[PDB]
Amino acid sequence: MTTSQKHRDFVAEPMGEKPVGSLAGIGEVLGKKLEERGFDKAYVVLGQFLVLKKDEDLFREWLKDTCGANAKQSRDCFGCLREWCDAFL
Amino acid sequence: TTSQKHRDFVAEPMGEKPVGSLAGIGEVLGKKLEERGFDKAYVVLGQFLVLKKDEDLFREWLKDTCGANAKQSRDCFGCLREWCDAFL
Repeated sequence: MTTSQKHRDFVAEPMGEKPVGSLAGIGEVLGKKLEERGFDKAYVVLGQFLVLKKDEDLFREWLKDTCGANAKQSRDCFGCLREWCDAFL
Repeated sequence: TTSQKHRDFVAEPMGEKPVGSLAGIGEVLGKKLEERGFDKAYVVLGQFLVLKKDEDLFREWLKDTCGANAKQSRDCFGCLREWCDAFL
């Protein structure tokens, strides 16, 4: 396993009301910027992932534009949502 | 109360179900949704979630997007709300 333990913890269970910082790749800096833009719970970011039809490029660009995520942070966030959806959606 | 279409939707993960599997989304509404990019139920779930599950704003969005009447939007909201309570 090459994912983080934080990715593994997120994809292991339904997300419920978990905050946005529970997503892999979303540290405190990115999480605050997301919260300032209304994306305060992980499920709101899932919503954007789903509205973008789970498209990696669109989602990772959206994350970049919205909170300034770098390539690794956006890859990690995407992969965490992608694997959560494969498990639970 | 609820339709069997609702109960069937809320009973299981939606996976790749088409948008027409959502309660209230019939053939006419589904066509309009697909034309606008909402071809699978999970894309409408996405909009529901981006709107923070807000009933008024989601039902208004659905009316504006595909022409859903009050009953159709009520049925579609309720099926997404109950699905989220079970699986999200």
